[PDB]
Amino acid sequence: KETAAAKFERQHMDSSTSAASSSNYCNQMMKSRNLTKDRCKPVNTFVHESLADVQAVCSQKNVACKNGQTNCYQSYSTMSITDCRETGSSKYPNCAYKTTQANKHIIVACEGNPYVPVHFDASV
Ligand SMILES: Cc1cn([C@H]2C[C@H](OP(=O)(O)O)[C@@H](CO)O2)c(=O)[nH]c1=O
Repeated sequence: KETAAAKFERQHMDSSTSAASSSNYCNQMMKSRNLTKDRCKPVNTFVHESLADVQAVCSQKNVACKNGQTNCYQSYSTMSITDCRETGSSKYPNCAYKTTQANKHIIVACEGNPYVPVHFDASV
């Protein structure tokens, strides 16, 4: 039902805050973006930049994805991100996440017309 571009937006964009300011950020966000509905998604990164700035990464440095594909792009500049990772104690339906805020380059895979992000590969 969901398009790949829409799924990327839902899972990875949070332009409403400039950074995670709370250890509970990931618990709240993972739930509100419906990433804990049927299982606990083990890892997920939110990006705190405008949608335009993230879409613009598809015209920046072309690099290999972890899987060997060559439609990945690394941002020229660092971006505000929050990594959310399940803790060792987490068990569905009570998903529990560690929140780690950082400023780093992002790497996304791009596809389509318009050519936009569809997968979050990594941050560096
Ligand atoms: C390593 C890493 C993976 N992931 C993601 C990308 C994926 O979802 P997606 O491909 O929908 O963007 C996923 C594995 O399926 O874990 C992050 O969101 N942040 C990370 O730092």
